[PDB]
Amino acid sequence: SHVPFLLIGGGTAAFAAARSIRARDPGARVLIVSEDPELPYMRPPLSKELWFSDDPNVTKTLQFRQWNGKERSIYFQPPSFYVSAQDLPNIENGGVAVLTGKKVVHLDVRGNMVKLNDGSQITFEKCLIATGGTPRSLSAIDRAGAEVKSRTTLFRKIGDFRALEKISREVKSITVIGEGFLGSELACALGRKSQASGIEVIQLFPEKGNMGKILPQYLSNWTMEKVKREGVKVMPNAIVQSVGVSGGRLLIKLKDGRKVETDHIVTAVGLEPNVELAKTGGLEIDSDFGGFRVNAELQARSNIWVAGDAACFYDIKLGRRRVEHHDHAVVSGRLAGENMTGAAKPYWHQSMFWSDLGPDVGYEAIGLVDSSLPTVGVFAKATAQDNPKSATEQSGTGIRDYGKGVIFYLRDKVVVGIVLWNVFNRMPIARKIIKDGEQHEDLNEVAKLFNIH
Ligand SMILES: Cc1cc2nc3c(=O)[nH]c(=O)nc-3n(C[C@H](O)[C@H](O)[C@H](O)COP(=O)(O)OP(=O)(O)OC[C@H]3O[C@@H](n4cnc5c(N)ncnc54)[C@H](O)[C@@H]3O)c2cc1C
Repeated sequence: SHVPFLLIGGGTAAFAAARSIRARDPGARVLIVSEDPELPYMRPPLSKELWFSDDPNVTKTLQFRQWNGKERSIYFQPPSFYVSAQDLPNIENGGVAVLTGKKVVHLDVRGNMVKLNDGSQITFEKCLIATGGTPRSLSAIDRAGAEVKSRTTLFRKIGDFRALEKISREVKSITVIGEGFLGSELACALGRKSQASGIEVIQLFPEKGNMGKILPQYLSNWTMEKVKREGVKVMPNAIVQSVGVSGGRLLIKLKDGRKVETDHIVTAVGLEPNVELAKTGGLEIDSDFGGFRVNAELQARSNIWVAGDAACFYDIKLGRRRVEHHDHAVVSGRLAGENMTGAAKPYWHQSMFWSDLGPDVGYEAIGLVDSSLPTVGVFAKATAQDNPKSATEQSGTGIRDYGKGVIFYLRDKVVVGIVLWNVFNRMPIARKIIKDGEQHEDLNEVAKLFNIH
């Protein structure tokens, strides 16, 4: 068979593309192809809102409670929206179908055709690659035995949540490895769970403080203290020597002489993009940043675009980049869909990131953020509406004595990245400040733009 629009991967970016195509051309035939057996679902609530629900059948519905009491589904759309695969070419002025449980194992660029794992062959006219990425495993655990790995989770797709949620009510001690935002989002999840279950939740990492690769020492620490406060044993400066089983329990040997005894391990340590198809089709990978190299219009070659986590693209303001955001998967995927219908537009939009550690703490981020860069923070006492619960009350979604502040990351006294600590709805102002990029003289005056005095 054949289809005029072929989206590889069933992701957040892959969906955003199909919506944007069918908006510009209301009769288009679109076929997503998913390795995953499940239909397009957003990822963020897997580590946050789905733990803070009181329905014990949430595991089955996947209907979450936002911080404002509202309900929502993890699935982007119901299965009524989508049409069937077999009847897509035939159904007249038809919609958008998806082919679950099938992996695209070869790309023939000059043939405008792909092969699937089962031997199938689909030709196409326009094609998107939106494969996302594979979770990294810890080199300590790679070396360890077979018995050791059977108690080690990675976190990404739903099954990983269902797995760990069951494990949560079964054992006494669970250890989270990684200082990243996901690592911490998960620690605070088990933390609230621990207030009733009385289990042991440990977060350990080689870094000095929580999110210490991005946040400056003052806030990185404050956050370490805030995560502790939520019922967690935080262990900074932990370099894992070796891991093994002994006496029905895992034992983590640290390089600094300490030893940890626990029942289960979750590894939250970054993302390896799925550039597996780059060989067979002969497309270019970026050796620095990783992923598929594409231009400012997200194009790899004639008839092939790439978006989401998997896309190393060219921002003209900031330079060549690659980002693993949700907002990015959405906006990039949407643009790529416009270009597949001829719009030939550049990626002028600046993607944004957010995180929530309970409904009492929240971070917003845009641009180039890094602890290594020189940093200026401006802080002030937080008020009643400065928290993610109170902000969700207002719009109520998934982002369409100091308590709050702003952090400028800079290079030549001109701002190139921004982090916001419990300051909400002021993202459009941060976007303006990066795009403009002037020689700001007093960053105290710039902070007044985020209501910081
Ligand atoms: C727990 C969690 C929490 C997160 N929280 C936040 C947050 O708070 N804020 C934020 O901005 N971002 C967050 N993210 C990031 C966001 O979910 C990702 O950036 C988003 O999933 C990217 O969309 P994507 O389509 O590019 O990748 P994905 O959504 O991973 O989609 C890729 C899909 O394509 C499939 N695929 C891959 N290769 C093939 C192939 N060869 N053939 C067929 N199918 C294939 C994969 O199986 C996968 O299902 C979070 C992610 C996770 C996992």
